[PDB]
Amino acid sequence: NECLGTIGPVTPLDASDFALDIRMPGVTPKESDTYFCMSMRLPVDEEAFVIDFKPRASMDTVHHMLLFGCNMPSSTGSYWFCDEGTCTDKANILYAWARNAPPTRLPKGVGFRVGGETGSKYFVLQVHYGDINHKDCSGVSVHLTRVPQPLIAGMYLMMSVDTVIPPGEKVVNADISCQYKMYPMHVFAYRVHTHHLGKVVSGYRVRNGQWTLIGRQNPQLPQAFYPVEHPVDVTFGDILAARCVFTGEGRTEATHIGGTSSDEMCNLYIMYYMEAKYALSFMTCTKNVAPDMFRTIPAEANIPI
Ligand SMILES: [Cu+2]
Ligand SMILES: [Cu+2]
Ligand SMILES: [Cu+2]
Repeated sequence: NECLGTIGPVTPLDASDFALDIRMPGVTPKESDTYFCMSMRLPVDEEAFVIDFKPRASMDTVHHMLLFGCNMPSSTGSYWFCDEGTCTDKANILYAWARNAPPTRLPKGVGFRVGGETGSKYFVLQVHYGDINHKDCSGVSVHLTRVPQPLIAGMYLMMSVDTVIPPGEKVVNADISCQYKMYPMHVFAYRVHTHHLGKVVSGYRVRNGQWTLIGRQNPQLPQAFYPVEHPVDVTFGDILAARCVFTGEGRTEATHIGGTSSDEMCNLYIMYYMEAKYALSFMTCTKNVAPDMFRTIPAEANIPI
């Protein structure tokens, strides 16, 4: 989308709502596959709710975009190569826009809580320029409101930390599992993330030994937030389990979890909503509490998609 210029990034939408445009400050990538980041402090200190996102992407060059909420962006600059990092503190993903997989809207009545005393103070935008003098102001327009939402969006991130993929190894599974101990959450979307060695990624809710699919996807396909086939509640006592299937074929050395292309990642982002009075905005699982449970994981978790 065009650079904003004189009107600025804040557009009043009504007395209690406004649109905040988070855009690259006229950048001009010089290499293929460049990742740029920029941040914006929220204009209001009090709590607000993010209830909608509208992509403003230059269809030709922009491969994908991600928007995070955090309190300490990696750089205080105008923009930077994200290899410097997205946030120093924990970055809370709010939205993903991938070129060949249009995003799905948030369910009405659902909003992410930001600002205030405990919410994110900054938005951090990451734009991935794939195919490239002209300045690009691609980004996202966020719809914010002061009106408390009845349902609060949050994120349950399942991620491996210890995976080691031996060179040439045929199959390597990275399993993650935690017991859920909060009020109930309803999963409505999910996103998988792996680098080049990932074949398939699947997440499940396990209740009384029974496995319910949350999402299963080939991480090589656009890493968008895809809608869940059917809303899945997860309640106190349930166990969340995820498995990423990797291969070492093609590598001459071992691959471990890390930030570079030569490293791997096994991440499953589970986006959910919770009743406002019970809601917590984020949870993470980097452990594998029920290792043997995977002896009963659906076969689909190992068959590519
Ligand atoms: Cu991309
Ligand atoms: Cu339900
Ligand atoms: Cu990664």
